[PDB]
Amino acid sequence: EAPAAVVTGAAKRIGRAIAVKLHQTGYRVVIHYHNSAEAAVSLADELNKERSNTAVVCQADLTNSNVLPASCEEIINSCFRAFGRCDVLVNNASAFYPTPLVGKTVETQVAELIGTNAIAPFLLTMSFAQRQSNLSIVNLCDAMVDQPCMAFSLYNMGKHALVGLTQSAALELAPYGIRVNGVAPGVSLLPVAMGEEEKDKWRRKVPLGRREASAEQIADAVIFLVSGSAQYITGSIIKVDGGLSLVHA
Amino acid sequence: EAPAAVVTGAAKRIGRAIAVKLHQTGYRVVIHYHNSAEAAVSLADELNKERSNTAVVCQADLTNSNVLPASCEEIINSCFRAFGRCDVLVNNASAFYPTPLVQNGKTVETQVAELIGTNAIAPFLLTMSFAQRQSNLSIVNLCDAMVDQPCMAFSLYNMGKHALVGLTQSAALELAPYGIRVNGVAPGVSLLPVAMGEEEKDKWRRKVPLGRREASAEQIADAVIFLVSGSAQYITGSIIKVDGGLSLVHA
Amino acid sequence: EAPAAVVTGAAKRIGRAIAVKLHQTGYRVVIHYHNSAEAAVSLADELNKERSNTAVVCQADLTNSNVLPASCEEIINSCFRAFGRCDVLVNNASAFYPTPLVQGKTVETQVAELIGTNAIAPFLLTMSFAQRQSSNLSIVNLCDAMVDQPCMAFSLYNMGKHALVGLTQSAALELAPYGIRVNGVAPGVSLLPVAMGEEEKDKWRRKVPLGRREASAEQIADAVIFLVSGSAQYITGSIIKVDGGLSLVHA
Amino acid sequence: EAPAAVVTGAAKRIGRAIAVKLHQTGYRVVIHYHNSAEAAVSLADELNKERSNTAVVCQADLTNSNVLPASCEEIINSCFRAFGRCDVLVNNASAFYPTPLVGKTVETQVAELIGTNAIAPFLLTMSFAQRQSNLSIVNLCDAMVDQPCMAFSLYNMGKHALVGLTQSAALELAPYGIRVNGVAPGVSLLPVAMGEEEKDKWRRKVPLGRREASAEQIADAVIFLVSGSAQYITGSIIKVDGGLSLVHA
Ligand SMILES: NC(=O)c1ccc[n+]([C@@H]2O[C@H](COP(=O)([O-])OP(=O)(O)OC[C@H]3O[C@@H](n4cnc5c(N)ncnc54)[C@H](OP(=O)(O)O)[C@@H]3O)[C@@H](O)[C@H]2O)c1
Ligand SMILES: NC(=O)c1ccc[n+]([C@@H]2O[C@H](COP(=O)([O-])OP(=O)(O)OC[C@H]3O[C@@H](n4cnc5c(N)ncnc54)[C@H](OP(=O)(O)O)[C@@H]3O)[C@@H](O)[C@H]2O)c1
Ligand SMILES: NC(=O)c1ccc[n+]([C@@H]2O[C@H](COP(=O)([O-])OP(=O)(O)OC[C@H]3O[C@@H](n4cnc5c(N)ncnc54)[C@H](OP(=O)(O)O)[C@@H]3O)[C@@H](O)[C@H]2O)c1
Ligand SMILES: NC(=O)c1ccc[n+]([C@@H]2O[C@H](COP(=O)([O-])OP(=O)(O)OC[C@H]3O[C@@H](n4cnc5c(N)ncnc54)[C@H](OP(=O)(O)O)[C@@H]3O)[C@@H](O)[C@H]2O)c1
Ligand SMILES: Nc1nc(NC2CCCCC2)c2c(-c3ccccc3)c(-c3ccccc3)[nH]c2n1
Ligand SMILES: Nc1nc(NC2CCCCC2)c2c(-c3ccccc3)c(-c3ccccc3)[nH]c2n1
Ligand SMILES: Nc1nc(NC2CCCCC2)c2c(-c3ccccc3)c(-c3ccccc3)[nH]c2n1
Ligand SMILES: Nc1nc(NC2CCCCC2)c2c(-c3ccccc3)c(-c3ccccc3)[nH]c2n1
Repeated sequence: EAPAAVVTGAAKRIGRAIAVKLHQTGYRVVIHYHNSAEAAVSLADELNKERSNTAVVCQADLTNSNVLPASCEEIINSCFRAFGRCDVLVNNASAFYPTPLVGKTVETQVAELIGTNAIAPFLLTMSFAQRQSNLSIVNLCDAMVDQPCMAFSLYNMGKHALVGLTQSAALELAPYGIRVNGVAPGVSLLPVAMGEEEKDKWRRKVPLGRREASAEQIADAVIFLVSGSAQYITGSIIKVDGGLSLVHA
Repeated sequence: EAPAAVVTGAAKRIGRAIAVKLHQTGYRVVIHYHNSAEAAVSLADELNKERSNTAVVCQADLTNSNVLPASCEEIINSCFRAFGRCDVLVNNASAFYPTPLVQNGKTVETQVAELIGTNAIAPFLLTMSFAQRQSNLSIVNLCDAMVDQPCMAFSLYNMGKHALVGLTQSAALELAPYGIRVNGVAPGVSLLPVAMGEEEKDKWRRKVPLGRREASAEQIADAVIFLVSGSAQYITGSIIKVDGGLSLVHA
Repeated sequence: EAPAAVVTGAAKRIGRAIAVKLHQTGYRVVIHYHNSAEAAVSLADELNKERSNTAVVCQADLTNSNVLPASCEEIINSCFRAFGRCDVLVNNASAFYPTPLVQGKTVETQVAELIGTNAIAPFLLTMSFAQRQSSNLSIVNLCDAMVDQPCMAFSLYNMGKHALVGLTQSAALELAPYGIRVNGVAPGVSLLPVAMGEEEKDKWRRKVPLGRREASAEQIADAVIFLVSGSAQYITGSIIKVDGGLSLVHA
Repeated sequence: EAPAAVVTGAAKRIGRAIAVKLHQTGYRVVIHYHNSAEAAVSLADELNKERSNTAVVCQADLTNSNVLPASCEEIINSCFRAFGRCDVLVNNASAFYPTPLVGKTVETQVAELIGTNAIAPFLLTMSFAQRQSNLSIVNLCDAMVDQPCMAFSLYNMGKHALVGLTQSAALELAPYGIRVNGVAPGVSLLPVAMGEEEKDKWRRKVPLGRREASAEQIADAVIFLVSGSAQYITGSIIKVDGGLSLVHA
């Protein structure tokens, strides 16, 4: 019988490439999404057209709140409801915007940035583990985590927390046979609306090819980590950054 | 006059030693506390008996909530209110307890709010309030030397301390053009609870390469004192381990 | 036409597992060895029975000396001689033994072997690899997951492996414009000597979170195979731990 | 009795500042030098002017070779012979120049860069320990070790090995009460031997003050680490970089 995976933030971009590859490898998938309702439903349709009832959608805000634990438990439950099992979790959804130290309130920025990047991953991990052979979790981290963007303290705090979770949960879930790893993009899939000039400014920095990663290149590292070729790999974060994190100021 | 420091969770243990040492160095201090009211007031008295009008207490819960930013703003306000200035922030207060992934009384939302609020979000908000109000200005965050070899079942605590490393770096970078340095001190195992079982105390002490003992609270304070001093004026975004080699020891 | 790979120290154990997996993936292989002549020739024998004229052995000492650069150049030259090309270099050969700081081999010999095999030879093979150049060119270095929790009295071994991390990063950066990717694989504990004590092996096995066992040679090789493959086209300067969580475990 | 310190490469620049500051703190010093004979002697003269019989010189090449262990043993010996004890070792001497992967022979470059930055520190550490209060060793590391300068492979390899030594020796010498730590400068003391497009270029990247560190600021960290205020600190590397290592490309 086919394994099943939850991908958070799977409607668009990297999340979508990850769900597509997982599906192409034989997985059934829960396409989680927040606002991108048309993209998610149409993705699930494209995949079900390929193989009947191998995709379902699941909408949820992953901002930190009193209701997040229940929401995360329901995302995991949706995988069991659809597919009767949950073998892989990909924590991909992420809020990303600056939060300078000097019209959202700060407590909302905290809830979105720390919720999506760290707290929701933790809660989903808890539910994933509680509801349980090649089980694993892949967390989407950030290659530049130690050379942070200016004014992005909460985002960066969130991504650091996520490293912490990857390690802590690898240690704690190893006895249940659940591996926990990360993939750390550098710059990938620059926004379509971003001017090519500014796109080129990031591209120029990348040693390998002076270009951004494709979403599929990030997905490839995920597929490796969930494969049986990574059976002894846990607590590892693989950078897929074309050398960007190695470049000094 | 004399510079002023805020020390969070300053009523007892390591925070208290840092307050004591900053006060001996010539600082006026805000002793923040949450539950340890007696110990706090008793410390303020002792420090004011030593030099009058040089310590105050400030009570606040540093659990995450929608009012945490106001509470952090009021802490930095209480320093200006009492001393006219705020030169040093020490982010020391911290909740620490297990939060297993596979199953007190506490709800997980409470665990999240306490562990992530005290270790990460309040430091961030206090750092904002500190910078917004603004010499040798700096912030010191109490990190954890064991943050990449975490205690079993301490996920949220570890996520917190990892976040605090990220804040230390992000705020060092962002606040440098305001001449505010941001650094960390990372203890290994330090000041074991007097009430902890002797067998367990020994098990911790035996692990430490340098002297087979825990750090004193004073030893931790010494590194804080260095980082706020004029001998550390080019130092920002650095985290100094004060761990006797503990983090170096393999399984 | 099949790509070609050089594997250092490939007569046995992890190096052999890597050579075999590359060969099955379609590569022609140079099996480098130092003392294990019989094991190397035998491996090349097998692989040639599988596909003729797809393996050769190459003998070299990788101890540091004034001729080491020529020896490394001759290793790379030996791939071009046998196969007309050299696509992949795996730096796997390694001396490993204690070198205590306080007290047959002279310390000069210790430095030469430990720093030579683990770091300088990899640097010189990388130079010759780049100099002697469709393509998916890369280098994989066999690193060590426990590099920051070192074994007692293994200073020179640990310095070597740390230098290898530096090389991995430095070469990733510098050879990126040439299309040459440079990455690492960092085993924890893998392949215990058949005649290590039943107690000593079990002591190592029990430390490992994931399965309480050492990695197989195949498992290390799997990670090498990924990094050389087109599934890793954007990955350079990455070191993948393959350690079953061992590096995360505090003492 | 006054404690004694060996400082390698102490005739000029950061090494000289460390010797001065240690001497100012009450140490007797051995001033090691390789080529800067006039400056070394001038410094010893100046410190002995302050306090008689508190400074001596020792000459040695720290390039790797068959004679380097004996050379390192004699450096430590010069401290015992002059002063009757050796409480502090500062490994500061360092060769630094580009060694492109694609003049000196390569093997000479290896000997120099790996010898000064790693192997001499290791041998000096063995000699120091073998001859044994507040004993410690401070290794001058590099804050930019993970974002290395282009074409500086051997130098970066040497500095990485030095981190390794720092950690390994911290662990192994802890039972003898010998602490082992590091100080990692970012940019410090730009030569007048440097264009000012180039100097300005480096200065402009430093978040804290848009300037290099003074040699004295580097020395301040060494002083702290050797002091009684760092009694529990071992295996720690303190960056003194004005935040340079945190600045992304
Ligand atoms: N792109 C890069 O260069 C880069 C660099 C470093 C790290 N990464 C990491 O890689 C992952 C993929 O990157 P990306 O650029 O593809 O991500 P992205 O497009 O910024 O975000 C992915 C998705 O996250 C979901 N999301 C955002 N806020 C949410 C909320 N409050 N609740 C629930 N879901 C929410 C969104 O869903 P809806 O659209 O459905 O609302 C969004 O489509 C992220 O974890 C990112 O941080 C990416
Ligand atoms: N001790 C160690 O071995 C060790 C090891 C690694 C890291 N560290 C770090 O070093 C710092 C000091 O350690 P420690 O053992 O002295 O700390 P601790 O005794 O565990 O905590 C210090 C204080 O934090 C305050 N605090 C806790 N929860 C709070 C809340 N919700 N709101 C406001 N304040 C709260 C408490 O104040 P009241 O008592 O006033 O309620 C407590 O006295 C901590 O950041 C810790 O994480 C310590
Ligand atoms: N096994 C583990 O648990 C583990 C852990 C961490 C890292 N690693 C790394 O993984 C790699 C493979 O491990 P392993 O256990 O398979 O290694 P190994 O058995 O210790 O060594 C592999 C080969 O290195 C070659 N070698 C040794 N000294 C040499 C010299 N002076 N010149 C040339 N070649 C020399 C030897 O070749 P001959 O037999 O031909 O003389 C030896 O067979 C190493 O780089 C190791 O450091 C392994
Ligand atoms: N300056 C910076 O921005 C910076 C940045 C990162 C790290 N650091 C580190 O901090 C330390 C001090 O930096 P610096 O700029 O003061 O260093 P430096 O001037 O480049 O070198 C210090 C001394 O090293 C000695 N030396 C070089 N090659 C030697 C050899 N083969 N044998 C013996 N001694 C040799 C020289 O002594 P003679 O003059 O007597 O020949 C030289 O004066 C070094 O370890 C350096 O790598 C500095
Ligand atoms: N969730 C999330 N989304 C991101 N970008 C998305 C792009 C689609 C619109 C929502 C924001 C990034 C970017 C990004 C990605 C591209 C360019 C610059 C930064 C980065 C990113 C890139 C370089 C250095 C540090 C962070 N992280 C990220 N995380
Ligand atoms: N806020 C906080 N408090 C701590 N301890 C306090 C002790 C008094 C009651 C509140 C909890 C620790 C400890 C601790 C400190 C001593 C022993 C073991 C772990 C550690 C700690 C020690 C070794 C390895 C990892 C963490 N962190 C910590 N953070
Ligand atoms: N080149 C090389 N060879 C190794 N092992 C070989 C075994 C065959 C005879 C030469 C030495 C190791 C080991 C080893 C591997 C297994 C057990 C303990 C350490 C380790 C190793 C294992 C755990 C923690 C730190 C180092 N590295 C290594 N590097
Ligand atoms: N032994 C030594 N010497 C150095 N500089 C000295 C300068 C006097 C002539 C001998 C070489 C550096 C420099 C240096 C120092 C200043 C500017 C740029 C790099 C650096 C350095 C600076 C930035 C990033 C990485 C390294 N390391 C170093 N190590």
